[PDB]
Order: sequence, then C-alpha cells, then structure tokens
Amino acid sequence: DATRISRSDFPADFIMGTGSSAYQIEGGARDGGRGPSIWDTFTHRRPDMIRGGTNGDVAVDSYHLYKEDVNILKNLGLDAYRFSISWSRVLPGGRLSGGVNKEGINYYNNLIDGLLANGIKPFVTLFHWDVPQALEDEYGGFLSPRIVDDFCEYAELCFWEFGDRVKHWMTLNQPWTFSVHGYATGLYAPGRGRSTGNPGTEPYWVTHHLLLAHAAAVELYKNKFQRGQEGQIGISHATQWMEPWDENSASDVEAAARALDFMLGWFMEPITSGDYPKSMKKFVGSRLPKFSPEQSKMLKGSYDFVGLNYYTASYVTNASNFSYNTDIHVTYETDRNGVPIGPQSGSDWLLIYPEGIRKILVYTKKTYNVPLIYVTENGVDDVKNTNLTLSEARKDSMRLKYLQDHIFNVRQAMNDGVNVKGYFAWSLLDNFEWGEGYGVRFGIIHIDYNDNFARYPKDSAVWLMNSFHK
Ligand SMILES: OC[C@H]1O[C@@H](O)[C@H](O)[C@@H](O)[C@@H]1O
Repeated sequence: DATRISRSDFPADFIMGTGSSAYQIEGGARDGGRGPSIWDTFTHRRPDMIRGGTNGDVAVDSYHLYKEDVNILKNLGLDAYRFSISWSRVLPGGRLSGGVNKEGINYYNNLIDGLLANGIKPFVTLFHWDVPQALEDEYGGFLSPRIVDDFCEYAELCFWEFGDRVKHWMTLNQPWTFSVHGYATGLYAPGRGRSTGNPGTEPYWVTHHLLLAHAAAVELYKNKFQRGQEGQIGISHATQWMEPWDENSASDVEAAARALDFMLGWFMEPITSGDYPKSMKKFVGSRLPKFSPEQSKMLKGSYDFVGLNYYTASYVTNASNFSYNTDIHVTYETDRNGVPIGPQSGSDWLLIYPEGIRKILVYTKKTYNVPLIYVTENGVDDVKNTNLTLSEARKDSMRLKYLQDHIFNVRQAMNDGVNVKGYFAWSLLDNFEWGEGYGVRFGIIHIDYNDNFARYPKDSAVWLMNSFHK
C-alpha cells in the first residue's frame, strides 16, 4: 500500500531531495554581472512564444531570496538539493576571454556554504539549456563543435571553485528536450526548425555536440579533479514510458522499442557502447553523424552514475520534407479503447501512470547495465486556478498521491534489482515553466506572485517532511 511509504522502507544511504534550474528560479538576470543566455533573448525578442508574454528577468527571485530557500530546505528535512549553475552568470561572455564574473562565483559559494551549514548535500548540474548568448551569436552555440572547448573551460572553472564542497556533478540535464524543442519543433530557445533551421539535420548535430561536450567534461573531471576532490560525475536524461498500443501486435512492440531508442537510446547508447542505436542509424541514415574512434573511446562509460527524469507514459503504434519527429515512424496514442493510459494532471500531455517509472528503471538497467541510478526529476503540476485563496490552493492532493505512487514504484524497481541511490522531486518551488510562463505550478512550495514571491509549503511538502525527514 502506497499511502504508508516512508523513509524506513528504504536503505539507510538512500538520498531524498528536490530540484530547480537556474533560469526557472534565479531572476537577477542582469544583476551581479550576469550576461544574457539564449533564454533571455528568446523570451525578450519573441514574447509571443511564451504564455502571457513573460520571462525570467525576476522569476521567483532566488538570486536575492536564496537564504529563504535554504531555510525552507532545512525545514523540509530532506538530504539533498539539486540545482544548476547559470553558465553566463559566472562567464558572461561564455568563454574565458569574455571575463570571469567573481560576483556570480560568490553567489554560488554562498548558496553552497548555506546548504552545507544546514546539512544539505548539493547536487549540481552544469547545464540546463541556458547557453550564453555570446557563444550562440559567435558560432551558433551547440550547432558548432567549438562549443566543446568552451563548455570544458566552463566546467573546469566550476570544479576549481566549488569541487572542494560539491561531490556530485551532472554535466547535462534533459538534453533531449533541448535538442528537440530547440531545433526540431522550435518551441523552446533558440526557436528554430520551422540559414533558418532544419528539423531534419540540426537536432542530430546539437545532440552530437551535447554528447561530445558531456564526454570531454567527464574526461576533464576524471583526469584532473577526481583524485584531489573525490567527487562523482554523471548526467540526467529525459524519459517517457513507451507502451505497445496492442500488447500482441509485434509491430507495436517494435514501435515502442524504437520510440525508446529515439528518446533515451539516442543519449544512452553513445555512453554505453560508443555508438548511436541500430534503429536510428537505419531510419536516419546518412543524416546521423558518426563518432571518430577517439570520440567513441571517450564516450564509452563516461559517467559514475546516471539520473533519470520521469513524468508520463504513452501507447505507441507504427506510422503509415525530413524531420526528427517523422524519423521515429511511430504514432502516439493516449487510450486503449476509450480508456486513457492514466488521468490528466493540470497539463494535457501529462498522464498519470506510476507503473511507468518502475518499467523505465528496469528497462534502463536491463538495456544499458547502469550500475548506479538516481531519479533526478519526477513530479506533476497543479490544475491552473487563479480563483483559489492560499488555504485552498495549497491542498495539493493530486501531487501528494502522485508522489506516493511514484515513490512506491521506485521501491518496487529496487526489489526488481535496480540499484537506485536516490530520488529528487521536481520541483522545490513553483517557477517559470518555459513556454508555459507562470501559469503551470510544479512546486511542493507555493509561490505568491502577487506578493513578492512569498513562499508557503503545500500539503505535499509537509508530507515529504513527515515521511522522509532525515
Ligand atoms: O514544464 C515542463 C518541464 O518543466 C521544467 O520544470 C522541467 O525542467 C522539465 O523537466 C519539465 O518537463
């Protein structure tokens, strides 16, 4: 029974936590010496692409209110906090020659020491989509292999400044989403793919450079820092459970494995065997870049742990100029005979399917033999409703059930043999949700946008504190 799940159902070294990313919570977008990221430019030049026309200039002001966030985290009682560094805050011009911003280094040091003073372990992600505009404008950012060397200079600065206290690093978070919505759909920054963009080629280049940036930073960590600092490094991937529309149709079973291949396998195979998956080579063909053997040798095994982010699931079937989307040759279905795979959250794409996380975890251990996994993101958004007062708004029983069910399933997956070392809910605070602006709330902590981003715990935060304190 999922309602009685609690810390005592887990081993002693199991880590519970919560998460954010820099651009979604910080604001201070032009404070403290920070330069612009591609998100700054996208939300300012193209406000029509954002619900409400809003941006993250102020967001929820964790740049100034970080002492409050630390205080909330202390009261919450969980082991860990996962956040990311804004690249253009510490390197406003992206590369070392653009100046090193000491004030942005001071921010991250104050945040890290306040977390440590309170017994909270920092898990830090280097990159969460906020490419410095200078690097975008100079040579097209992740479209160019120049990005690998710049990204390494940046990773080295972080290890040097923070590596004495941060022992858990992630190079990238959800690079899938960056690649696809940035370059295939054009819904996210830099907003291309519908030169002006090409959804047939650009996503594949971007992903290819993301993986090389990741591998070069891991080798840098491993050869130059790991012995003096004794930390660990990994990466976090987007996942969505892919279920055969018809359990029996072997054509359907194959469409599902291919959907997995194009989402997860696209990233996971290169760091496992040095190459892209077979299905992708077959359906993408000559548009899919190749690794030199030095690159392959660098990629293979380039991690100490992997993190997975899981929200939802879907049914897959077979499909009947070029585009990443059409290359998959699958169609997505939500119902089996008028019965949805699960109920909607406040977002129509997000269907609640807890068994999804147990399956995605077992699949990953099986298909890739990952020794050590964390669930680095999992969570759900409130029904949109500006008519509720805070007493009502904070009663977030859907989220509370969602968390219980998934955490339960995570337990199950460990009984199935998956070695899962921790779980981070997503996210700590209501914050800026990219295309969806401020309208979609994912936080265990409520934010009052009418009154200086005043923070208040929802029921789920109370529950997490009570069942998982330590
Ligand atoms: O808005 C949906 C997205 O929101 C962000 O908060 C997270 O970074 C993503 O993982 C999530 O898919």
